[PDB]
Amino acid sequence: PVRLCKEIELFHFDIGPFENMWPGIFVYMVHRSCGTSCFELEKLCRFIMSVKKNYRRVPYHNWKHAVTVAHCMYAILQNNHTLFTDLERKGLLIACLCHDLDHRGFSNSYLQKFDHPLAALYSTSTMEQHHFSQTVSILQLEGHNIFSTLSSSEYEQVLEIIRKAIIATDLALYFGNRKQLEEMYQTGSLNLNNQSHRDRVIGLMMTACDLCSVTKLWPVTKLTANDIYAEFWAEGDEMKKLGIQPIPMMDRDKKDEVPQGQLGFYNAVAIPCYTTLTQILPPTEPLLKACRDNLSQWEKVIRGE
Ligand SMILES: COc1cc(C)c2nc3[nH]nc(C)c3c(N3CCNCC3)c2c1
Ligand SMILES: [Mg+2]
Ligand SMILES: [Zn+2]
Repeated sequence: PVRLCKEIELFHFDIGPFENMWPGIFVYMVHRSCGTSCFELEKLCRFIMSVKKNYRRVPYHNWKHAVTVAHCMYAILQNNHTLFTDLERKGLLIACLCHDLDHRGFSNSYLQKFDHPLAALYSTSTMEQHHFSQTVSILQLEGHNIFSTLSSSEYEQVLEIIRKAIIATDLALYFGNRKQLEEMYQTGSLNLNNQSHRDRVIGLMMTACDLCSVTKLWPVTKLTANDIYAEFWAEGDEMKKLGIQPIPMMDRDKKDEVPQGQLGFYNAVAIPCYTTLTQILPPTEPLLKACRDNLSQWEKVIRGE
């Protein structure tokens, strides 16, 4: 539709009301960002449908989250087009769509605490290493290799861009990454032609995209909070059955602590993320402004309004 082609370019865009159109919205974004002759359309369409099939029916880490994260990346890339190569633009849009593949609704700490087989196989960034392994398995299916036309060198480079992008969605790594970028920016040392600086900037873009549900209009942001919390409470219920007391955010008997938990998450994680992203990429400012608006809505809930 002509109506949506205009709205897809904006940062605040909510995909929510167009479920049947999500596969077509992704194809359109790859076409406008990387060109209409980037991939073979038959191969791309099979890949998108196999990716959709490998997202589980969980309240938050599902097919909708994947398309939401991919659309945020598209809007960042469209507002900063010439800072990235054709291989990076295609690698990053794919990485976002595949970033939480086969998520079972449990965090890394639960899998490490209860010594699940995935934790023995992957000791750090447990789920993110699993998300990358699932992406490679889907690429290796008959008629799913979207990167068939690349040279063997370019195939290895794009898989390495994707691997680093998926691993960077581990929030535990974000804190140290953001502190380095903030230092590099203030001292005037940041340089995008330095490959180590480039990977860190890409990592922060991935965090900004993964947390973008805090940058939508208030009625949408508050309905997404219900879905994150239904996942956290289900994990906390399992910890209770196994004789371990869960942290407050994962405890369904401590809902009163949520508005204050959100205020702390916005001040310590979300606001610094979008602040540093705007300093490095000024056109991303609308994400920071939307985040400040939802912070001020959480301030209003705490004060009783
Ligand atoms: C782990 O501790 C927390 C604690 C709080 C209070 C959170 N509040 C949030 N609001 N919106 C989002 C999104 C979100 C969080 N997530 C960050 C990315 N990983 C999924 C969960 C949060 C994560
Ligand atoms: Mg993830
Ligand atoms: Zn995610």
